[PDB]
Amino acid sequence: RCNEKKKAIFGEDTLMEDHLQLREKLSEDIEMIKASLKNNLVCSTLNDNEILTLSNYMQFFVFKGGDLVIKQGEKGSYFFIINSGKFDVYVNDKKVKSMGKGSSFGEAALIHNTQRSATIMAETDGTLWGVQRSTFRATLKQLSNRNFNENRSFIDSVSVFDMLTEAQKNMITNACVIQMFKPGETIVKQGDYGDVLFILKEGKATVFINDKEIRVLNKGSYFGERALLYDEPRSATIIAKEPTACASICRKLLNIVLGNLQVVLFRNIMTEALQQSEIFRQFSAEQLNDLADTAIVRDYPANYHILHKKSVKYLIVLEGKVELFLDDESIGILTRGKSFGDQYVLNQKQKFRHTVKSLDVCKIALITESCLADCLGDNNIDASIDHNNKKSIIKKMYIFRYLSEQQCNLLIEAFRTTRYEEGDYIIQEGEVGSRFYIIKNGEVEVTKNGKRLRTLGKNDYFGERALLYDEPRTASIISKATSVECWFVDKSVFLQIIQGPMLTHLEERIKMQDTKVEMHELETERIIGRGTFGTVKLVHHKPTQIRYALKCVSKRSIISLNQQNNIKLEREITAENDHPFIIRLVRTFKDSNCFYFLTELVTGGELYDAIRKLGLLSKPQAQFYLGSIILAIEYLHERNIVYRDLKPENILLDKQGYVKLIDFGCAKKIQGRAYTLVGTPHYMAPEVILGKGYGCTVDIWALGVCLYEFICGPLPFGNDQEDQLEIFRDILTGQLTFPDYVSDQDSINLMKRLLCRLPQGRIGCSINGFKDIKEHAFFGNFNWDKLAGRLLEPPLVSKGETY
Ligand SMILES: Cc1cn2c(-c3ccnc(NCC4CC4)n3)c(-c3ccc(F)c(NS(C)(=O)=O)c3)nc2cc1CN(C)C
Ligand SMILES: [Cl-]
Repeated sequence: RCNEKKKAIFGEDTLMEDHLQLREKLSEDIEMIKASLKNNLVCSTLNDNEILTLSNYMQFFVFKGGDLVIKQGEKGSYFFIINSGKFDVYVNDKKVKSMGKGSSFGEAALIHNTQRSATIMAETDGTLWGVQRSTFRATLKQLSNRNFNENRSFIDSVSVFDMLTEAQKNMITNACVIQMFKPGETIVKQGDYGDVLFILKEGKATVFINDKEIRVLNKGSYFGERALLYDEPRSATIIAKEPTACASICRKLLNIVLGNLQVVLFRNIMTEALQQSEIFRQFSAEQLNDLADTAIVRDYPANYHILHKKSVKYLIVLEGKVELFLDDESIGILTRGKSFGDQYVLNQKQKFRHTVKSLDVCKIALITESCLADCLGDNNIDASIDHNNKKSIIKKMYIFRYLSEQQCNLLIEAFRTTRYEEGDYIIQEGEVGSRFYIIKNGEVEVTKNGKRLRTLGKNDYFGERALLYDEPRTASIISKATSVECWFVDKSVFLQIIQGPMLTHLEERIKMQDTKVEMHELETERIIGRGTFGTVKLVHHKPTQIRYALKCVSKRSIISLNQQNNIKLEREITAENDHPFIIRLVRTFKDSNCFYFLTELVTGGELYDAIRKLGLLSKPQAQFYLGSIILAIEYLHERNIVYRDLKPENILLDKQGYVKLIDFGCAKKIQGRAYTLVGTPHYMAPEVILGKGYGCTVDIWALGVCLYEFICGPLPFGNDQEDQLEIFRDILTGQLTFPDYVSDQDSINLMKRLLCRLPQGRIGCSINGFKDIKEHAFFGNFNWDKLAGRLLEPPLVSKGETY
């Protein structure tokens, strides 16, 4: 007898298990299910290979007349196709319809669990085919996901795509079209100027040059690489032997998705080469791409003097080998991808002393003096490169990165230099500072109260708070090298450049970011929102008198829907968000009962307050708000975050009239494709609903909806409809129309292309990303640079604090 105690172990989906009975499906069972599924809202887009798979997961069921099938107001789950006899409906126990062999019912449950409207009943002893949501959605998920991964390996095995980046490969993976060929079908004909790459995923095919067999191709063989790059007649006539499955990529779709493939590939090769230099590693992706697009590419025979004693400043080896010489002394051999000329890039006036001589047959990219000048937009290469080095340093900082171009440049031009002896105090703990520093040469030691904190060196920076506040320095900065040089700018110069609204924004933000807050210091003025899941309170900080917003969320509500895993992930997103048009989290708080999120207080209303006051927005007003939302979404998409709930309800306005995005409940860091069905249904993208995979592109659909609301007034899909089902139907199949009072062709163009159902044809979803939206004619007169910088007068300045 051991004296330890051992504790004990522990709706509409229950009734169906009773009726199930395994049944080997006949030929004409599959053809009825093939015809019934093709009439379904979700499955009509699918092909015969996919619908047959959904057919095999269908289950046979057995009933007798007078039985229940599905109650009203229930948890929805099953969808049925009738196989024999007849059934009948009841709406509030009031019979409506009769359904024999062929008819389907309960489709709404496949999309999402909604309350059942009616109740189907059995007239006679009749049977049903059926399937659950969980199974249906997972079948769609794994079919489309395996297709994606299969097509991606095809991309990875074709040599012509080897130099595409990861992101470029995933984008063209979605452009793959699967094409079926019967025995004896010719895939390509000799002499045809084709523009399509093919691969054998499964099967075999025979190669005929001049009507003579050459070989047979097996699952893994591909052909047509050169048809994606050049207009060429096909070398052979390939013909299918057995029933064979080919993954294909057309050039036209590749040019839509990716642009010119040569241009994209060369940019990658050159960008990798240029980034081996410390100089070009601080150039922008646009600048490096411009050097790639404009570089001179030559082929040289062996033993050729490529350079000796023109205006060439940089030289990259694409193929082969060259040998570098200073006068008569070999100094090195450059292989594939290596390069030379740092010295001459930096000093454009310096005489070219070296000579480069080819060792074998080679291909070389040369960057001339004028190639650089064009790239930089300036004949002063030395000054521009230096100007750009400084620019890339400060654009990594919040304070300077959203300033206009002109402001950023003026500021850089105003930088001045000073030198320091080792052991000199550049900054003294306690003194009221007035300067911002960037390290040019050497190193420095950060210290507080004697104890050393860290070391900084070339291109690090310190002291930026002195631009915004008159306050004591919290650390000393001591020189830890012989002759440290710093660039610096005075507060007085900063204040001549930065105008009022942006300064206010920065003043208020860095303060409240950095001041520490414990829960017990918080008085609470009032409630300012109660969205079921949580409660939001305007709160006061006793010591500083800074106001905040505390959002309180009960662990009852969090645990209730199995969101243990999800509230952790939301915290990670919310904490990292550092953008002017996205809400800034300060910190979080734990508890026994409720979680807490402390954020800046936004004191200028909701976006809906603005569009009720303004009505239908003019071009400049819609530009401002959609433009502002675009910048926040772009920001998130660059962090691989998809927002998933874009709608005016989730957009506040600050006291200066600029937007703040809130509510990251539906947001997630994308890891390949997503499938979870999440969002507000009026704003949800077709591809979310169809369950075959989506990414960040869904937020660009929502942009389309938003713009439509702004210009047209009502929503474009399901404006009247309360029924979730009929909203999704209008989204998937409904006609997009525009009222007669919408008079701007460019607005309509943009709205149609944002609301394009298939992501590959959607504006902003190509390789260029948001650039295509930003450069759309709708935005033709709109200054994106002044938007981020708070140099635009917004549509509606909030007079007083409204709640
Ligand atoms: C009106 C409203 C405000 N918030 C906030 C919120 C956030 C900051 N300031 C303010 N001040 C009120 C101004 C007039 C809008 N509210 C917040 C909010 C506060 C703190 C938070 F941590 C969050 N969560 S998060 C970081 O995902 O945006 C959200 N939530 C709401 C909800 C609603 C209700 N609905 C319009 C959606
Ligand atoms: Cl100072």
